[PDB]
Amino acid sequence: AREGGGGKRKGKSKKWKEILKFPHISQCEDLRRTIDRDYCSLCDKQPIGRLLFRQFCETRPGLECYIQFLDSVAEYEVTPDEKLGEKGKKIMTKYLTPKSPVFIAQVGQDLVSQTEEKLLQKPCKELFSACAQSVHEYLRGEPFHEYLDSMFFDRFLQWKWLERQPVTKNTFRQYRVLGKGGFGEVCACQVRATGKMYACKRLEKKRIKKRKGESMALNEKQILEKVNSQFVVNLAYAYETKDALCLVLTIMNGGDLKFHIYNMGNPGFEEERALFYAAEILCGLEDLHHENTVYRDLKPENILLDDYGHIRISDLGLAVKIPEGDLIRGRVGTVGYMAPEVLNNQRYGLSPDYWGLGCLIYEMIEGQSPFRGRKEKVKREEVDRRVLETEEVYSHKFSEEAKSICKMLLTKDAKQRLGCQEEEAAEVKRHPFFRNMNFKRLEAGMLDPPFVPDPRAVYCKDVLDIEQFSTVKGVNLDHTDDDFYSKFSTGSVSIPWQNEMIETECFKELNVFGPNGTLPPDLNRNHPP
Ligand SMILES: Nc1ncnc2c1ncn2[C@@H]1O[C@H](COP(=O)(O)OP(=O)(O)NP(=O)(O)O)[C@@H](O)[C@H]1O
Ligand SMILES: [Mg+2]
Repeated sequence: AREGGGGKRKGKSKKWKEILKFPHISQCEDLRRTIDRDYCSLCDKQPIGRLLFRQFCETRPGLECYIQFLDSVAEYEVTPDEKLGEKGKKIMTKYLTPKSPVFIAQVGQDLVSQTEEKLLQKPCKELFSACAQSVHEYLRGEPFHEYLDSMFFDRFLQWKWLERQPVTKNTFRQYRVLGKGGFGEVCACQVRATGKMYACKRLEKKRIKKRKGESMALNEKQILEKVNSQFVVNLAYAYETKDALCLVLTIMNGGDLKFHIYNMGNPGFEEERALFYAAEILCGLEDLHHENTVYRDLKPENILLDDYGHIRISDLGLAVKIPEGDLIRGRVGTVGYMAPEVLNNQRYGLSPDYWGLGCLIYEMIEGQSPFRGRKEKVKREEVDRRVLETEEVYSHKFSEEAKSICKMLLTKDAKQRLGCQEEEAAEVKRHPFFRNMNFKRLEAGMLDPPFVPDPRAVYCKDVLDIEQFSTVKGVNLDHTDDDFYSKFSTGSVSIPWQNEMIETECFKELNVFGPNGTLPPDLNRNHPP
């Protein structure tokens, strides 16, 4: 039911209900046979799967109490710190006390006792996390298996059938160019059936080939697909055209952070703004780091605003998923934004991203990078020398807390850097610079940005072809490029496609069952087409 524009001038297709018409259930047999029946994926991570599992649970008063609990815990997490004691006590009384009618017995009383004791002490936002996990361990059992046998999972297969339909020349319509650079250009585009607006990043095949950017283009695609964060650009579709590869991404047309820092004419902006952006960037980093993925490229150009003034981390090409327990090596990044441990070509973890966060907070407030001026003629090896050998200084533009968090993130030794300890991001979140920020509310979108941007408008009369075309492969004995094109163009990406259906209310309007006897014709096995 959520929507905002990329400037969506046309709405859904008048024929959208035909385009998105469910297959008869008899056409889902191959899906039924091949689908991995994995509770976490099917009933939680996949948005439509989560919705249909909950619809199933609400038909059973005995399962519905578990869903209510999980929803209460969600409410608890965003409760103001001072009121957690009351909200927690209410949850305890309602769900975790056998006297109550909505009592949930499958949370072990040893877990309840643990929770009751933590609740006596200083309550924290994560108080109920162990209980919640216990609930899912129950639900992934018999309730899940009942779900798989219900009309709600049948309906899930129908949605999955739709999801996996190919991207074609008719899937999108094209709007104006948003920007140009890198391997290509970015233009606005819209899914015809749903009306949802996206950015289409068009990578020219000839430019990828010349610069040998195949592995990086593929890497960006694969990390984008696996990260689902409100603070990282999402990938909804990946496909091929004759001359290009297309990444269909979250449209972020509010302008990049480099533009906004230097648009002022008095570079740098108010601490309240920098605070908000830094908080969202941190959440984005935590989401990547949860996948043990190090970004490595933080800099203002790679942070984009949307029309609401929220931000996302963009440009994942240099990101790397680190194998668990390992460290990685490579000297990559932008000059002036590379951490000392990167410059020194040491083995490193997630730590460079905290250095990057310090660079960003510093630049947002000062209006200049810590180690270089924006108008300066300086060799890269000198910029590198400054980063290694000199300390940054702080003008009157910095509050004590801003100076402090910048110094702690710009700690040259990674071992002592803020955020790089046991606590990881938690240490950064509790810094005085952020003392007034409730990060759970921020994550949940409950905090309004202090600044709303003018939507970006570029003049470009070039409109490049983004119509899907599957090129004939293997024309040459060397088919390495073709292999790459095939690997890249996997079509729709599950979680964003499902969110697109939900946000545009295609799900709400299309997802309907029979009146009382409650089997609709598309689920009725006695009448195949
Ligand atoms: N999701 C998006 N929504 C809107 N505009 C975007 C989006 N992604 C990128 N852009 C803009 O499109 C332009 C090109 O971006 P990009 O393809 O990353 O090349 P670049 O930033 O100019 N150079 P590079 O350093 O290689 O990333 C820039 O102005 C971006 O801000
Ligand atoms: Mg870029």
